[PDB]
Amino acid sequence: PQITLWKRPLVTIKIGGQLKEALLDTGADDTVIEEMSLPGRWKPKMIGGIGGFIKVRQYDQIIIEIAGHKAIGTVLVGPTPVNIIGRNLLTQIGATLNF
Amino acid sequence: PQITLWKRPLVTIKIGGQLKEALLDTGADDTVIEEMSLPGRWKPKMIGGIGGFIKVRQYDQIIIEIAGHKAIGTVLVGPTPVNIIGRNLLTQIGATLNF
Ligand SMILES: [Cl-]
Ligand SMILES: [Cl-]
Ligand SMILES: [Cl-]
Ligand code: NA
Repeated sequence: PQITLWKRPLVTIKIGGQLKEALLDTGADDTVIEEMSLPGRWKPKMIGGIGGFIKVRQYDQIIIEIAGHKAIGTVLVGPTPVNIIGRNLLTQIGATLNF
Repeated sequence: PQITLWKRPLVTIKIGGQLKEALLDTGADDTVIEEMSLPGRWKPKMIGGIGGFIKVRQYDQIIIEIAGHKAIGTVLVGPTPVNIIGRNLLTQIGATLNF
C-alpha cells in the first residue's frame, strides 16, 4: 500500500498470538510494544526519546505480522505510550519513505 | 527519492539560513528541533514522547527546507534528543510510506 501521512500511520499487528494497533515509525530504530508476555530469553535495556528513558525487556527472534506481512526481529517490551514498529522490522516488510 | 530504512532517514534541513541534520519521523505528529532562535511570537505546547511530557515553544508559519523541498509551517523548539521532521511537514513535502 501507499500510506499518506495526514493522520498517524497505524496498522494492525499480530504478536504473541495477540492483535494490537501500532504506529509505523521511521524515527524509531527498534520496535517497542506495551507490556505483554513473550516466550524465550530476554535482557534489560534502557531506551530514550522525548521525555527521557524507559526500561524495557529485549526479546530477540520474535515473529510479528505487520498489516499482513510476516517479519522476524527484536522486540522491546515496556511502558511505551504507543506501540511502535521501528526500522528493524520496517526494513523486513520492504517499507520505504517516498517523496 | 525512495528512502530505505536500513539506516536512520537523516536529511539536511535549512532553517534560519542554517543547515542542520534531522530525522524523517513518521511516528512524530509534530516537527521538533533543538534550541535555536526563531522569529516572532511563540505559544506553549506540551508534547508526550516515549519517556514522558516536555514543554516546547511553538512557532507557526516558519520557512524550512527539508532535503531540498520548501515547507512553511509549525516548528516546535525544545529539548529533543535529535531534530525530528514530523507529519505536519512530511505532508508538505509529499511524503508517503510504501510497502
Ligand atoms: Cl532486529
Ligand atoms: Cl531494500
Ligand atoms: Cl504545520
Ligand atoms: Na528469543
